Amino acid sequence: PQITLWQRPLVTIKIGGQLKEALLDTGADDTVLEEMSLPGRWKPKMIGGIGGFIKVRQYDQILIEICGHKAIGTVLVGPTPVNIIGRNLLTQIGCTLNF
Amino acid sequence: PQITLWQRPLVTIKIGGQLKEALLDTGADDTVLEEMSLPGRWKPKMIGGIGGFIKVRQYDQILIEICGHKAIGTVLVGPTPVNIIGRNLLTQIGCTLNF
Ligand SMILES: C[C@H]1CC[C@@H](O)[C@H]1NC(=O)[C@H](Cc1ccccc1)C[C@H](O)CN1CCN(C(=O)c2cnc(N3CCN(C)CC3)c(Cl)n2)C[C@H]1C(=O)NC(C)(C)C
Repeated sequence: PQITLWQRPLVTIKIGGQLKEALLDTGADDTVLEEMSLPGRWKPKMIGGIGGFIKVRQYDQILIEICGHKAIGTVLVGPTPVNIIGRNLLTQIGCTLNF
Repeated sequence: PQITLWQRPLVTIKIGGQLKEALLDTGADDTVLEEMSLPGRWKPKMIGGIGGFIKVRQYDQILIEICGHKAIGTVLVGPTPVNIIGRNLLTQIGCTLNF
């Protein structure tokens, strides 16, 4: 689909049997999601941006269905204000920026 | 042009006769530039990122050329990791997400 930027580009993603809404973020290297339990073991990690850094848990090789498109990748779980889909997963669904 | 997200979507912007590197950020509602001198007065604004809120200086009606596309809009100046081009300026140059 062709998403415009008049409003925030939120899409419905499905992960772990839960349907969540997330932002398609081209400025985000990683994919950060709000606190939830994911199977598998995790690795502690610090990610930052404007406002500073936050501690998250890095779960590898998780499956996320972004608007029907399946994607596999690293997912960081932590105290983020909004679920964000980064470049790692955006590339897998063939997302591009045009202008 | 079409931009894939395998790498960071950095473009060259021209602001105040100076060239700068900037990130095409669809997850950014606003355009936040690094510390520089801009013309006119400024108003205060609180913007929240991943690590929290910060204070920035709001300058209105600033000319900024993004990849040869001129845009006149609101630019915020404050403590940011990199120059960020947000939805406010992306909509002006006609930027969309496709997939
Ligand atoms: C624009 C602001 C105004 C108000 C909101 O609209 C707001 N938007 C945002 O802040 C959104 C989130 C949001 C959305 C809605 C509501 C609230 C928040 C995130 C933003 O789109 C992207 N953001 C760009 C700058 N940036 C970097 O350049 C960067 C890159 N690399 C670094 N590193 C670490 C490793 N090193 C090796 C090399 C340097 C460091 Cl420290 N920093 C951090 C990055 C970010 O946050 N990435 C994630 C993985 C943490 C998500």
